[PDB]
Amino acid sequence: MLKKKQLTVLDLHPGAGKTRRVLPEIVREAIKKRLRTVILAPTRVVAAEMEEALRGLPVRYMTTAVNVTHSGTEIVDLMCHATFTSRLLQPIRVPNYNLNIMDEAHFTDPSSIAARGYISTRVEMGEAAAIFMTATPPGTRDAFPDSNSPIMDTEVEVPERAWSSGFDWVTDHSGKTVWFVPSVRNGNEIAACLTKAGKRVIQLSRKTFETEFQKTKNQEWDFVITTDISEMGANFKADRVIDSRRCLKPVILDGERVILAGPMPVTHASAAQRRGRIGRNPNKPGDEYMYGGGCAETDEGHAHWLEARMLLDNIYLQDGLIASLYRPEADKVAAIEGEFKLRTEQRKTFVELMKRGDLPVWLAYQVASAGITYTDRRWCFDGTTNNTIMEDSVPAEVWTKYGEKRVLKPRWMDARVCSDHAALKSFKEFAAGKR
Ligand SMILES: COC(=O)[C@@]1(C)CCCN1S(C)(=O)=O
Repeated sequence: MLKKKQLTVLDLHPGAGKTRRVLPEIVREAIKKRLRTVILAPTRVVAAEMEEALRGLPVRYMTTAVNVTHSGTEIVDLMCHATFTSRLLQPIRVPNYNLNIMDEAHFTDPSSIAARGYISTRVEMGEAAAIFMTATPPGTRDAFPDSNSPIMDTEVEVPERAWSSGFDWVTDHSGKTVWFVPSVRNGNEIAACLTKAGKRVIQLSRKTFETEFQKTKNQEWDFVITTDISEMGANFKADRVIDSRRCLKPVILDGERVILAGPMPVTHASAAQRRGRIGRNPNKPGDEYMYGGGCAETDEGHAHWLEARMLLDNIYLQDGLIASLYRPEADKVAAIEGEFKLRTEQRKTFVELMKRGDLPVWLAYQVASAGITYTDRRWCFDGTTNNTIMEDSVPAEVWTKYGEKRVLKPRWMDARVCSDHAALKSFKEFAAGKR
C-alpha cells in the first residue's frame, strides 16, 4: 500500500481491529521505509486510544489530550482531522507527508471532507500514498455489516419524546443501552423521562464529548443518550443500541440562510456505525439493535459538503490549482471549484471567524466576503425582523461592546448558532465582542 500514487480503502467490519492491530503494523513499515507520516484521529478521545495502541513506537502527538515527552526525532505525526485542516488554512508550513493515514475516514464534518479532498488530490497528482480507515466508506448501502458476534436486529417504534406507556421494552431492560437521538434538545427530553423512571443517564454531544465520555468509564450507568458524534470510534461496554434512525440536516436556502431541516433518515453508513457500537465481544453474542426508521441518502444537498469546498478553495496546493473533493463524495454538492476563493485579507478574516469566533464555515464565509473585519460585530444586530433569534419564546438580548442593549438580529441567519442553550450563549458572547 505504501507506494506513491495509491489510495487504499481499508474497509474491515466494525471491531475487526483496524486501530489496535492494523495501524501499528502500517506505522512500523512506514518508519522502516523512512516515510514522513501523518495519522489523523477524528476526536481527542480516539487520539488517546491511539497512544495506547502505538506505545513504544516513535510518534509525535500534536494534541494536548496526550502527555508525552517527544524526543524530537520522530517522522510520524498524530493530530486530529480538524487540526490538520486548520494548519493547512493558517500560514504555518505543513510537511508534504509521504503517507497520510486517516482513521474513521467516514466522518462528515466539513474539516474531515476537506482533509480527504486535499489528501486524495495529492495522491492523484502522484505525490503521496494514503490509507482511509473505515468500515463504511462513501457510498455504502449496507446498514447491516458483519460483526465479532451475532446481533439481534429489530425494527420497532422508538420514542422521540417523553412517554407514559407503550414502550415497556425500553425500561424493562437490565443491561446498558446506547441511544442515538437527532439532537441535544431531543436527548434532554428523553433523558429527563428516563431519570424520572429511576435510570442513570449520561448525555454526549460534540461540545461536551471529552468531558462526559470519561463518565462512561468512571461511573455506573444504565443509558447513554448521544448525537451522531458517537459514530466516530466511541467504544462502549454495552449490550443494546436503541437507534431513532433520525438526524438533523443543515440546509442553505436560497443562498441567504442556513436552517436545521428534519429530523430525517440517516445514511446507510451512519446506521451501520450506530449499530457497530454493539456485537463487538465474540464471547457475548445476542446484543440488541432496535431501529425505529429507514435510511436514505440525506448527504445530498447537506451544507457540510458546500462548506468543505469553501475550505478547499482557500488552501494552497500548487499555484492557482485547488484540491477537488474525494471522488466517491464529490457529487453531494453542486459547486464550481474556486468560486469561494478569497483574497489574502478576506481569507485571514474567514480563518479567524472559524478559529477564534467559533462560527460555522458558511456563516464565517458570508461575513469575510462582505468586507467585514473580525472584530466588527455590527452585522449581529442589523438583519431583518424575521432574523430575530429567540430565547425562551422572547427575542434574545445582549449588551453590545458600546454598552447599548440590543436584540440579536444577524444579517445572515445560521440555525447552528442557536440550535441549543450552549450554542446561543456562545453566539451572544461573540455578538457582545467577548472573543
Ligand atoms: C475547530 O475547527 C477548526 O479548527 C476548523 C478546521 C473547522 C473549519 C475551519 N476551522 S479552522 C479556521 O481551520 O480553525
